Amino acid sequence: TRKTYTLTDYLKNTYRLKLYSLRWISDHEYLYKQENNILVFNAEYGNSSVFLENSTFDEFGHSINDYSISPDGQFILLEYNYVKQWRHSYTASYDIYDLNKRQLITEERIPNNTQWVTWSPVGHKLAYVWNNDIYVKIEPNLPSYRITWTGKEDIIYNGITDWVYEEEVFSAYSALWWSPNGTFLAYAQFNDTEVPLIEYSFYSDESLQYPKTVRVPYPKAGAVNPTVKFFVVNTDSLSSVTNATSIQITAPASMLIGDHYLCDVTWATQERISLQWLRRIQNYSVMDICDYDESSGRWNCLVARQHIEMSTTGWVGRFRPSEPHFTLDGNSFYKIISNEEGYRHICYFQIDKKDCTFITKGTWEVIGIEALTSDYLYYISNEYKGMPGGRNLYKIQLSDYTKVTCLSCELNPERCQYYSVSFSKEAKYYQLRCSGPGLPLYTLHSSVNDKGLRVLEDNSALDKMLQNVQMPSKKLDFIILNETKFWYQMILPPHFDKSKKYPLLLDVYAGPCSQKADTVFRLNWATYLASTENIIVASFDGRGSGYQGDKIMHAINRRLGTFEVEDQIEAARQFSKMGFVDNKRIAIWGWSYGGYVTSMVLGSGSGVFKCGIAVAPVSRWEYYDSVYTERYMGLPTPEDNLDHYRNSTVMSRAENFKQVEYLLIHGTADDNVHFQQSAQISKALVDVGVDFQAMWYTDEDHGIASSTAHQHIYTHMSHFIKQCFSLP
Amino acid sequence: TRKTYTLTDYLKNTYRLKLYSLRWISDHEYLYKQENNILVFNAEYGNSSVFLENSTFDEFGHSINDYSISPDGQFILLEYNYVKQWRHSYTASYDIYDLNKRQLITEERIPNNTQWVTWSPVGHKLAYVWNNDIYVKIEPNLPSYRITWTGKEDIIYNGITDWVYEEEVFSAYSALWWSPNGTFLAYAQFNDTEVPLIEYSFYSDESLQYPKTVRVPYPKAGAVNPTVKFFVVNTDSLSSVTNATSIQITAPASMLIGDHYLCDVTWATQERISLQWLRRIQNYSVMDICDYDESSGRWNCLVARQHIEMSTTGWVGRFRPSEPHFTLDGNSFYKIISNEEGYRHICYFQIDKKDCTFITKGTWEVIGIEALTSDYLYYISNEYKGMPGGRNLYKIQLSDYTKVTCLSCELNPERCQYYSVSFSKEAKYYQLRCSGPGLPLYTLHSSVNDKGLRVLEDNSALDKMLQNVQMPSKKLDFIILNETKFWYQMILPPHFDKSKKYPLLLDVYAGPCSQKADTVFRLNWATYLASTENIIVASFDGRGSGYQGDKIMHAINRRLGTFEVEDQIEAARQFSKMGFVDNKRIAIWGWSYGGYVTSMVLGSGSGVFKCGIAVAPVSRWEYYDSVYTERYMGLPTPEDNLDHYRNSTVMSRAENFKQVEYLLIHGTADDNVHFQQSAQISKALVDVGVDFQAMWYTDEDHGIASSTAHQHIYTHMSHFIKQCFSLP
Ligand SMILES: *[C@@H]1O[C@H](CO)[C@@H](O[C@@H]2O[C@H](CO)[C@@H](O)[C@H](O)[C@H]2NC(C)=O)[C@H](O)[C@H]1NC(C)=O
Ligand SMILES: *[C@@H]1O[C@H](CO)[C@@H](O[C@@H]2O[C@H](CO)[C@@H](O)[C@H](O)[C@H]2NC(C)=O)[C@H](O)[C@H]1NC(C)=O
Ligand SMILES: *[C@@H]1O[C@H](CO)[C@@H](O[C@@H]2O[C@H](CO)[C@@H](O)[C@H](O)[C@H]2NC(C)=O)[C@H](O)[C@H]1NC(C)=O
Ligand SMILES: *[C@@H]1O[C@H](CO)[C@@H](O[C@@H]2O[C@H](CO)[C@@H](O)[C@H](O)[C@H]2NC(C)=O)[C@H](O)[C@H]1NC(C)=O
Ligand SMILES: *[C@@H]1O[C@H](CO)[C@@H](O[C@@H]2O[C@H](CO)[C@@H](O)[C@H](O)[C@H]2NC(C)=O)[C@H](O)[C@H]1NC(C)=O
Ligand SMILES: *[C@@H]1O[C@H](CO)[C@@H](O[C@@H]2O[C@H](CO)[C@@H](O)[C@H](O)[C@H]2NC(C)=O)[C@H](O)[C@H]1NC(C)=O
Ligand SMILES: *[C@@H]1O[C@H](CO)[C@@H](O[C@@H]2O[C@H](CO)[C@@H](O)[C@H](O)[C@H]2NC(C)=O)[C@H](O)[C@H]1NC(C)=O
Ligand SMILES: *[C@@H]1O[C@H](CO)[C@@H](O[C@@H]2O[C@H](CO)[C@@H](O)[C@H](O)[C@H]2NC(C)=O)[C@H](O)[C@H]1NC(C)=O
Ligand SMILES: *[C@@H]1O[C@H](CO)[C@@H](O[C@@H]2O[C@H](CO)[C@@H](O)[C@H](O)[C@H]2NC(C)=O)[C@H](O)[C@H]1NC(C)=O
Ligand SMILES: *[C@H](N)[C@@H]1C[C@@H]2C[C@@H]2N1C(=O)[C@@H](N)[C@@]12C[C@@H]3C[C@@](O)(C[C@@](O)(C3)C1)C2
Ligand SMILES: *[C@H](N)[C@@H]1C[C@@H]2C[C@@H]2N1C(=O)[C@@H](N)[C@@]12C[C@@H]3C[C@@](O)(C[C@@](O)(C3)C1)C2
Ligand SMILES: *[C@@H]1O[C@H](CO)[C@@H](O)[C@H](O)[C@H]1NC(C)=O
Ligand SMILES: *[C@@H]1O[C@H](CO)[C@@H](O)[C@H](O)[C@H]1NC(C)=O
Ligand SMILES: *[C@@H]1O[C@H](CO)[C@@H](O)[C@H](O)[C@H]1NC(C)=O
Repeated sequence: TRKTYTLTDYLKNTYRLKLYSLRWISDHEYLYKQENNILVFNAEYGNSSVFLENSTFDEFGHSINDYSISPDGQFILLEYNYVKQWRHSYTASYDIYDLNKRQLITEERIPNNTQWVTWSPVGHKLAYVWNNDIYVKIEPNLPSYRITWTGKEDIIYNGITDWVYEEEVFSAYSALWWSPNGTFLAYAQFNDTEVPLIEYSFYSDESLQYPKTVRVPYPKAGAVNPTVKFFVVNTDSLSSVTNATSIQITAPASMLIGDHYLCDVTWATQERISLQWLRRIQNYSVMDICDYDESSGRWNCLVARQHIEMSTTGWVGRFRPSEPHFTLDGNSFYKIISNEEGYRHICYFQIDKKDCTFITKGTWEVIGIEALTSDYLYYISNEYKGMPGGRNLYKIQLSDYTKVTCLSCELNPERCQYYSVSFSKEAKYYQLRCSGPGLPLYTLHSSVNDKGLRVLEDNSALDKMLQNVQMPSKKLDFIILNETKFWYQMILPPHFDKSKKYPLLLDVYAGPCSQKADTVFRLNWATYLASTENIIVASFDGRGSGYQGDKIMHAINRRLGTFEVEDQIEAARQFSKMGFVDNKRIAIWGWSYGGYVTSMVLGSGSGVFKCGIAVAPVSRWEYYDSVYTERYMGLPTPEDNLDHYRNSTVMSRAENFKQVEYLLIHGTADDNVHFQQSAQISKALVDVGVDFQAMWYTDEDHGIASSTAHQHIYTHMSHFIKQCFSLP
Repeated sequence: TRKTYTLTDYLKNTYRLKLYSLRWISDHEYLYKQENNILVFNAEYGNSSVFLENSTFDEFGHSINDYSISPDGQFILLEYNYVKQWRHSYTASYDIYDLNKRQLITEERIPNNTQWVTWSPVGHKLAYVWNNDIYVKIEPNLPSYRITWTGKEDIIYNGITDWVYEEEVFSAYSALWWSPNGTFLAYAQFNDTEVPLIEYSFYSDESLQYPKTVRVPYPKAGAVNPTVKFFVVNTDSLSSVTNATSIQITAPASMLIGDHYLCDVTWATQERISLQWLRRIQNYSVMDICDYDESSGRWNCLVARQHIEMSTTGWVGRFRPSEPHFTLDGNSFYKIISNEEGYRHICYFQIDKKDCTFITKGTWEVIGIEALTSDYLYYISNEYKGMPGGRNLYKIQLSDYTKVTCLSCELNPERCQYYSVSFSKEAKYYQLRCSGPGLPLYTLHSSVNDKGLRVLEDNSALDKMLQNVQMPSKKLDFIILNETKFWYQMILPPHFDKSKKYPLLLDVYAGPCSQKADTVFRLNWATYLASTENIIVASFDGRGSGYQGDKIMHAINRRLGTFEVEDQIEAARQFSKMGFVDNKRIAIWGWSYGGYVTSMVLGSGSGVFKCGIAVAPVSRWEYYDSVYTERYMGLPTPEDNLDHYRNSTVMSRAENFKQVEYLLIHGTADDNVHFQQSAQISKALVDVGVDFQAMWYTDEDHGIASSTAHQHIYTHMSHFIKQCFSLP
């Protein structure tokens, strides 16, 4: 008999997806790690040599976390003693190894506890951040030049982000931007002097007698934000002057009038940089285009080259204003912007004309611009078959916009409906990554005629293993509400029979611009629930969801905790109408925004749901950070949106939890959604005499992702769902 | 058929015990609050007058928390704006009402946020502590004299205790001691400069955007302790123009050689004070007897008058060295000390003689000396019927030790086996307070011929109510281990039938010198479990337990988490073989030390217990405070007892929790047993893959005693026990 996909299968990673992670080092070659050996592959023919033997660093004395090779191929940066900070940030030690002379460098080493390091884009200059200040090495073995002196722990950040810029603005820790040939180093400086601190206990190993208090500058909604400045230094002057001058580029007057953010930095040429700025009220953004002036040594941004983007129905961009892609000469650029119908499409700008030309259109959206050549622009969209949850690679002829070719749509239509892409240095080659609905498939292509050169990884090994398992199926479809299609997916038990009635778990996220119905193949907890426990696991993308235009996405503007919550309840009613759901056994669960929505649904008094699980939920918008929260909610003041901030809390719905079984879970060291949020939910439930189940996870963060904690939480949740559904 | 005692009855206080709380104001009269009116009673005849009408302060404008009348009856201190701190400490505002004028005092008022206030023992002087400094008022409407100028929040404490002296040494916030006629004010000063802080989050009301971090100087085991100094000031020679001179009494040389504590302060005469000092290794203590020298102005403690008290088998005293009771002339004293066999009895000392004479003896213990006259010493003991869990009042004739009279034993032997007492100022009269096994009974007596004057409160109203309820019964008996009897009690369901098999819950505390098997009448959770759920609730006093001599009490010296744990298991094993216990349904629960023992038992692998609940448990002795932990454990150093500190943790037993159902509960704002302790238990269980149930209580402290939290925790625990025992 074929076994099912069990909880242990999921928790012990018995059935692993194979990857093919490569790193392009040129237009024709990439690096790849095969059994600890770093190999160089030739793209055209597929042959390889050993770049770095696995035995090279056997006597190093430290486990190597990662490597980074200089762009000129002369040096390799070895990263070790990795200590994670937030989602992207960490500290590490670094050694540099000379490849041409086969030697480690012991002279003038990068310090321990270095926060960030990057090679220049050409050659082998290094910039790094240490104790919140920027340093530059022209040569790996020579003394560093200090660039900034103002760095101060938790206060002034030079060339790295503070908590909120890392998580909500840049999705990155770095704040250093080398010019294309490495002459200039641009950087941001953040000042968190008056930003309040979130404080929480960290217990550590049992040996630690007194708990540590972690203290992090973190602006909650409406609080004092960090301020920002932007600078550019000429690194070629460093060896000639004792102290090189950092030249400030100031934000536009339209930004300086109040609170604002720096939201994009993009080099256009050797001597031209674009900066995007965003008002704290995030429906107005300004792009400056700034040129170096040789005679004055200053950077000037002509107003004739300033571009404004605003939104009358919501915020700017999906999560921020989109990034520009400059043509080689730097005199024009392409950018995804919302069109007059509210659909995100590629627009083409000359740097000194304010009106752009849309080069794509239709009732679907461009997801990202991936590459730009003299002849073609390459982009990912969900055009194909009008499925907003699919992703394909297209190219558009720059001399004739009517000529658009899909490069991935027909490669394997049944197996592959969701693609991402990685182009070589000048887009001569590309790797396609298919992630579903079948098993992941990695292929390599040449851009001249888009020929498929070879299959890199086809997951044949996993395919063989899964033959002996009763795997669930997946249905992706839509329901029509008020003349609008809303997409859903169901993970269906093996041998699914529509004449029978199944328990159902609604797996919710539902944050603005999110998508939970797609064509991606996943091996996760839902796979187990469907395969082993015969539970249907459903998800629904309602109002506020992404990739379907602004009419849908902006529906929850200034009104979080309303329509997107109502639409999950309605989805459950619609699934019941399909005839194969046991209406006595409907449950709901989610994590973060999904935890908030789960809790709001459970507190609604709808009577639809028997039970639910909230993991690390938001409970009150005033407890979450300014950049994310205010994007959708504006400010929590009587003059703006305080009334809605106050009636969209989980705590106000406490009395209605009397009608449901609730399990509330939170990691105690969650720096993102603070434990505070669940502590206030539990207190409110206690105050009204509602019984519920709880679990804290000591020292876990938002991911609850340590190997043991991951296994424990899914085990605890599994018992709860099974009890709720009367399943042995 | 009649109702049972329900969970709601317990939680809503449906059946209330009546009290009779009086305060003696002389040898002949006492005060008593009846219907908010304060009445004065004549002891001899029982007639009364209204002292203060309940309407006097109708226009006061504040809710009055408490009152304190001056010893001369001329003033009343009114306490309001009460804000709780720790177990005993709080701050408050104070007004003073002048009874001669019938007016509130409007000048030179006691400051807001006052930490402690006390009248002199005679007359109407006041001493108070505000912002950690001591002040004295000679008359209530006159300006205060500032005694100390060194007070500093969290650092220097004058006349009040720090966290650990409050909880573990004096069981009080005050560290001020007036001489008998009010001439001198003695005080301690605590210095916490190098004591590390426990830090934990406090979430407050939902309106608070950022959690607050609470920081308390708290020495965990082996950490830097507070240091102490002792001073005496003459309040009769205070000046408006000169700062007050405090005279220091330094600790003896035998104490100064290392870390030590001040553990007792007792005035002997108007010009003689006794102090007891205790080494940090608490098996050695010294009493100094210090006389005022009217010509030098010093306090001199003659070496010839020092008294050493040491223990070879354990620590000194039950929880600290006992208080002396000085004779009229202050030249001799009576004190409870452990005799040669290890039983605590009254010893009679001359102040300048090394050897004392035991005036009581036997294999039972004196609980406390309650009053001393020239003729008689009055004491409470468990002599009667050799029952260590009973308490009676005795007097011994000081001129003839063969003449011992039990004053309470025969008053009402079926109803009353556990007494406490309150004597009038010079012991002309005493109130007896019986607390079981029947309903509490309060009576008044005269000392001259031990006449029973009147019944003050007999709880006949509650008796009438309980006749309509199926109440449980209580069995008190013993089992014999190694020729030693160990006492247990069982709360037995109504209509108990020994041919039937009942589930059993073992209610455990089992801390050193504790007693859980006694003759006290209680209305509590156990009452409900037995009455309504038909569960037997048993408790057992094994090794380490109190009031039965040092052989038993000192058995766990340097070895907490050994014999007292093993003895609970052995007890339950014996119970499980009794023909009326279902061996498949035995549970265990406890709070604090009881949570520790519950957890240690559940991690023992004994297999005896199906499930258990630990509330606010200790998990590792290095996490608890120095004064308590080291008394039993010594220091956590390789040279002392580190190995046993490391072997006695809950965390080390995590693997054994695989075969039990465990529920772990802790208040997040517990300043006593820190949330840290349970956070470490949960992390250990997660690390070995053990599933368990958890509940945190936001902003609750060690008591989990807010109205709503109290109701919630017992509701949660009730569901858990009922599910464990398969009860509907
Ligand atoms: C990073 O830290 C390591 C380990 O502390 C440093 O290596 C040595 O550490 C030992 C003590 O363990 C000391 O004797 C020296 O300070 C170090 N000696 C040498 C030869 O390195 C190391 O120095 C640190 N790295 C940098 C770049 O400062
Ligand atoms: C970062 O911002 C702070 C202001 O929030 C600046 O620090 C000072 O702030 C104090 C009080 O907030 C003022 O008295 C000063 O005028 C500010 N300036 C200085 C020089 O102390 C601070 O200067 C900023 N730091 C940097 C590096 O820009
Ligand atoms: C990197 O780019 C910079 C900026 O364009 C180049 O430096 C300039 O070169 C031009 C012409 O070669 C000179 O007129 C200027 O004096 C230079 N300006 C500055 C600020 O340096 C530089 O040539 C490039 N570097 C390399 C290695 O090609
Ligand atoms: C950006 O959003 C703000 C806040 O909604 C808009 O502010 C206007 O001013 C106040 C509220 O701040 C109201 O009296 C107006 O009705 C708001 N206008 C609206 C809601 O349309 C501001 O108009 C927005 N900017 C853009 C370009 O749409
Ligand atoms: C209890 O009763 C006695 C009277 O028997 C009270 O003593 C009397 O007090 C009143 C006024 O205070 C005087 O007029 C009498 O002269 C007193 N008589 C005696 C014999 O002393 C006593 O005050 C009462 N006590 C209380 C508390 O009400
Ligand atoms: C205790 O605090 C109260 C309130 O702050 C003080 O109240 C006084 O009366 C009003 C408000 O009730 C204030 O405007 C005055 O400043 C206060 N002063 C006086 C002289 O009454 C009160 O005084 C404080 N008590 C003490 C003893 O400091
Ligand atoms: C309270 O205790 C501290 C010691 O913990 C005393 O302060 C000094 O402590 C430092 C080390 O922390 C030593 O260098 C000094 O010798 C100590 N005292 C002096 C006077 O130098 C502090 O003085 C004490 N305060 C009081 C009021 O007793
Ligand atoms: C309270 O006790 C004190 C201390 O014994 C008494 O004051 C002493 O007694 C006499 C007063 O006549 C003097 O010789 C001493 O100088 C006093 N000592 C001090 C330290 O002041 C006082 O008399 C007692 N009070 C009463 C009312 O008897
Ligand atoms: C009080 O207890 C301490 C420690 O338990 C005893 O100290 C002795 O001396 C040193 C210092 O710790 C140790 O090496 C010895 O082993 C201790 N002797 C023992 C445990 O017998 C001290 O003896 C005890 N005091 C009394 C009166 O028994
Ligand atoms: C939960 N995911 C958390 C609470 C609310 C929704 C916001 N949360 C975040 O962590 C945000 N920092 C991000 C920001 C973007 C968009 C997200 O939907 C997903 C994310 O990875 C990137 C994290 C919410
Ligand atoms: C729990 N009860 C806690 C942990 C360990 C046993 C000690 N605990 C205390 O709170 C102590 N501070 C006290 C000290 C004495 C004796 C006790 O048994 C009871 C108490 O009220 C007085 C508190 C333990
Ligand atoms: C691949 O093969 C070509 C010859 O066919 C050779 O020139 C090249 O060096 C090889 N590349 C690698 C990375 O082995
Ligand atoms: C370098 O110059 C900057 C800007 O004037 C100044 O703040 C800093 O102190 C200087 N550093 C040194 C070492 O002179
Ligand atoms: C009393 O002592 C304090 C603190 O040293 C000082 O500020 C004050 O002036 C002193 N008063 C007199 C009268 O000396």
